Amino acid sequence: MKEFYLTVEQIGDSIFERYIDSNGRERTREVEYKPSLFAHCPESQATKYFDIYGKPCTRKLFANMRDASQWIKRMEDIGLEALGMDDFKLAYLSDTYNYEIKYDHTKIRVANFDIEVTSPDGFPEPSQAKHPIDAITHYDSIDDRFYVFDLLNSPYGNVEEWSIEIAAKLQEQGGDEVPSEIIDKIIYMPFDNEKELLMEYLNFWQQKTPVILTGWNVESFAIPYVYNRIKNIFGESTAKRLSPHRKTRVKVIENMYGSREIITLFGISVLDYIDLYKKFSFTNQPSYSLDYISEFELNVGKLKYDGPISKLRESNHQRYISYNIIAVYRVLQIDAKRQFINLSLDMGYYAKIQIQSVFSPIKTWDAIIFNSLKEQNKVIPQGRSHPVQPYPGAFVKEPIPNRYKYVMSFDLTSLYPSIIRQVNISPETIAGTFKVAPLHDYINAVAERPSDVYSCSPNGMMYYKDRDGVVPTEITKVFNQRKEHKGYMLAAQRNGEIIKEALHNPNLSVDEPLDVDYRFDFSDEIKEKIKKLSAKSLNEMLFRAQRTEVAGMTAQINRKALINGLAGALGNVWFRYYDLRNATAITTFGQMALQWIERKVNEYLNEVCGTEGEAFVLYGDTDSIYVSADKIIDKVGESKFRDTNHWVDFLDKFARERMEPAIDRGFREMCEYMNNKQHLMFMDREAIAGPPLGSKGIGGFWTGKKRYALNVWDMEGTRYAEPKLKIMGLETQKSSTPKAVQKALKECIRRMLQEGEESLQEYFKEFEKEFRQLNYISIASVSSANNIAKYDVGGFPGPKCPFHIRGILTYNRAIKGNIDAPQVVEGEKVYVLPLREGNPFGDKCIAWPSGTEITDLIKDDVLHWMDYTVLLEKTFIKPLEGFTSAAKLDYEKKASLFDMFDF
DNA sequence: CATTAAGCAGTCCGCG
DNA sequence: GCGGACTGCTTAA
Ligand SMILES: Nc1ccn([C@H]2C[C@H](O)[C@@H](COP(=O)(O)OP(=O)(O)OP(=O)(O)O)O2)c(=O)n1
Ligand SMILES: [Ca+2]
Ligand SMILES: [Ca+2]
Ligand SMILES: [Ca+2]
Ligand SMILES: [Ca+2]
Ligand SMILES: [Ca+2]
Repeated sequence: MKEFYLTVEQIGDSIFERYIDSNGRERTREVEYKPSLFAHCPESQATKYFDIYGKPCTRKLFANMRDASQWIKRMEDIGLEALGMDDFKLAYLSDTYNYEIKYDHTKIRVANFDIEVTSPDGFPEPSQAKHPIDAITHYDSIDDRFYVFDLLNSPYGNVEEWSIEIAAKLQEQGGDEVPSEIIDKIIYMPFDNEKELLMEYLNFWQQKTPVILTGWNVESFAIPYVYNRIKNIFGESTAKRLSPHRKTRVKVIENMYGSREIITLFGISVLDYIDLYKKFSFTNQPSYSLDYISEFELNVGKLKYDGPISKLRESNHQRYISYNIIAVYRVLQIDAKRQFINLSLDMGYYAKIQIQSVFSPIKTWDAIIFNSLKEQNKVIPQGRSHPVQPYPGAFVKEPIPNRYKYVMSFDLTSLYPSIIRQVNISPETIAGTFKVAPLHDYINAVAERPSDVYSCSPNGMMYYKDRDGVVPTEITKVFNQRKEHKGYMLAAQRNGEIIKEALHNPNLSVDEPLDVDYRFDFSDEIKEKIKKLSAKSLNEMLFRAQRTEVAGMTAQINRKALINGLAGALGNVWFRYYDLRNATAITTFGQMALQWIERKVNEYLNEVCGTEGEAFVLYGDTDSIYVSADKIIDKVGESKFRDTNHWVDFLDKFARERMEPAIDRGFREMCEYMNNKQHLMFMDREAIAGPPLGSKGIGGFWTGKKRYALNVWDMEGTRYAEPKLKIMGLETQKSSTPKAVQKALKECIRRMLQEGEESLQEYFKEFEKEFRQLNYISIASVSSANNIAKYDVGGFPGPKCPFHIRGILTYNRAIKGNIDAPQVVEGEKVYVLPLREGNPFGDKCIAWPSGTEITDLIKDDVLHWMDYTVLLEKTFIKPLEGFTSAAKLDYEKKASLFDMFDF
């Protein structure tokens, strides 16, 4: 097999590398790496090295990495560019692995762990580590085993061994319900004292040294706690045994009333699953507790126990250990679904970076571009300092706030990367400039053609047409990868709807799920067999189709985020290829493209409808347009349609056969206008929206920019079994909105769009009447808690104190002196409730850590003093008023002359 | 070591 | 009692 790296570090003049050899064995080596950098030389000097602009360079080979670094400083002082890769471990990886890395994940040790620490005096701070570590569960991906380290004797209580037999039993029979499929994979190790537990854990660690280290909050809790605890008991150099190279770096962050730290373990790549989830999931959650995320991702119930966590070990050690084990398994279950570790490995090896560098689009692209240029013997430019400077982005049309009955949307494929490729935007492809006209002159095709020689953007930039740029070249590679996975995702999505259709008439038989590949559209023969399957088989097939869709989503959406990241990186001062000429060449082209095609679509539809001057395009944002299809439906006549699916089919055909070719013609003309390298402005129909035929539903509405709702029947070629609400920007979509309120507002919208005014009024009336019965957490608002200290004046609110921050200070005063009440952590999220006048908290609101029950001592008073009237008005009534006024609809029946009668 | 556009909630201030 | 300027937060893209 081909060799591949596991980890790489620079430590002084040494590169320390862990890797897999040609026999598939894990190895380590220390290399006194000899780096090269480059300097511009005169043309007369023959050389094989040229910078990206074609200027000759001389190679400077250094005896060590420090010498190379000192030379960079001298060059800076002289005032001359020092070219080449200055991150030497990236150069080392590039020299060592001068081919496309093919990696085998089964050879990569992936460790998932978590620890328990009993603390009778508040949160056990990792930097102090003053309490015993009383449980560790460490899953090893190579052994496929959960290694469980259990402390039986502690200053906080002596306990009996954990029972695997009780652990497996149902909770309803007094067991812990540890999942049956991991029971045989548990290796249990009790210890009489913490010192022997910790010594054994370190010996184990040496035997099974993580390459990838993950888990839930391991970077901020588990790692620094273990490191500091071991340091306190055995000394710092024993703690350094957690690094395979015995080197660590301690990072102390001052928070005025916090003071915590992160430990860098050299030779390990830490991928905290919380950070992976936040980067790759495209969610914004009201809480990041493992309970909440597991419930969201897996539909599993909360891990229930009686009393505080500080008393759980002494009162129920059995459950304490089982829950430590289950918590580790839950992360593995989330990853089996989301596949973020897989993604990280794919991206890291593709770029040739430390795996943890996948968090950084700048580092990722720097490496990709460096490796690409190095293949051609090209030399990369020195990174330079740049002042931060705002620049313009995308265009968003102001919509007329209204109901919109029939809507079809159209969207440009991968817009910014497509613009890069179409125009040929790269640092080395710049050909010059032209004199700009106002943007509207390009939009309306009245401005002089910029160039008949070069490829242009309406920002004034010209690019060569006849040569390749490294940015377009490398962005295309990832774009093509992305395209493949999105195809798999959409096929799985379509396959899912086929299964949902068939679940309407399940067969009464004993059968099995069909062994199929969900990444490809089912054949007719498969569809025939599906229509004869049982409900059991269908529901299992749907699970597999959806899991396939999620895997496709992870792979495609994050490759999209990477390539969009490159367009954005051009606008970040720390990017080696930072250049606002290129960053704005993209955004300005985008603005032109959207507004050009708005004009073209309006022109085309007036033409085919036999009219003039009517506005068909009602809205657009960045790369999408929304077309009112009312006149298209009316031109045929609504009574001609047999059912909803009939008009949906009609509009689908209209978009594909008539509109899309006109859109294509429009964009090909624009490409010619700008004299672009290649036409890549591909705008396809996205959504088809409207009310069910014969209903009083309004179909859709806009309240303003980035705020709308649509009743969608078909999305990007997926014909839904049941209509799906597409809601953007409205409170239903916001993590700050109370859970039960999101639910109620969504039903209000559903009724508006699908059923009409009277249906809405009936729901509103019910919700208002039952509002006070909802669980307090379900009706609490949520906010992030930043700069708490700034507004903290002796426990009371300082000037301009935000509402949520005021709530936190109220809470802090209420829990003062109580050592067991959970503290609000700076930067994390809080539930927020308004409080009625005269409450014993002495302020208008309270806030507490999100994803938790408010502490028992103050919970009673919160429930008693909650201001339901304020809560309903602020979170529910006021947003609903926005929706209904825009839609020209009432959520409550207006008084009228008819009120004089007895109906 | 490291993208912009834009809506809504809330504070402060003005307001015979 | 509301608007206008301004901060904070959180979306859409
Ligand atoms: N983080 C982001 C998100 C978006 N955009 C810009 C670039 C995108 O090309 C454009 C439109 O984003 P979309 O969500 O419409 O997705 P794309 O057009 O990129 O991809 P596709 O439509 O193929 O999914 O907005 C950006 O610069 N940075
Ligand atoms: Ca725990
Ligand atoms: Ca599309
Ligand atoms: Ca798009
Ligand atoms: Ca059937
Ligand atoms: Ca879009």
